[PDB]
Amino acid sequence: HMCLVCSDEASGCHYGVLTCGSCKVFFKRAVEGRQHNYLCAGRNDCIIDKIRRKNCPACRYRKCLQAGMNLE
Amino acid sequence: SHMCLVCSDEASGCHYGVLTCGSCKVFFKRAVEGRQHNYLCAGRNDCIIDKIRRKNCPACRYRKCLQAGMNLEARKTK
DNA sequence: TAGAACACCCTGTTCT
DNA sequence: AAGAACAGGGTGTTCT
Ligand SMILES: [Zn+2]
Ligand SMILES: [Zn+2]
Ligand SMILES: [Zn+2]
Ligand SMILES: [Zn+2]
Repeated sequence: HMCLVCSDEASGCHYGVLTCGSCKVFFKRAVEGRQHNYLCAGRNDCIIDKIRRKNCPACRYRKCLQAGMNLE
Repeated sequence: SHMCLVCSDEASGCHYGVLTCGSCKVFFKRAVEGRQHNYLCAGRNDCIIDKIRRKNCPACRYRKCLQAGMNLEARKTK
């Protein structure tokens, strides 16, 4: 019942991982564009939780990958 | 000189009392009008706020606006 | 479940 | 200088 990426409430397995809906669509958008232009403003370790996941796409997106998320 | 004191992009004038670029000018007005907006840093409250990163952390960008002295009444303060 | 799309929000520029 | 508002993007939900 918990997103592996942002620890929000998960809506099932998306792209191989238990994630919420916001993290599902975020991951899709990133891998298809787009992630090449992401740059963390901290230290590549931002907190990704429900309230702060919007802040750093670079860390969000790295969390996605590390959690296993994958297209096929 | 000619650089924004909040983000270091090219400053365009002295806005709300401080040399800043246009994007920080309207960021700051939008932050202090209405609110609470609210902004939280996902880092350690010391994010790098520059042209390429200032969108990532409105919390640190707003703190840098305040720390530089921005204030609405800077005009009517003569 | 994967993807479309809408509504809403944030940003930075123009303002004929 | 200050402020409105347009255009462009991002987010997250609903819908299919
Ligand atoms: Zn999530
Ligand atoms: Zn980060
Ligand atoms: Zn600036
Ligand atoms: Zn920050």
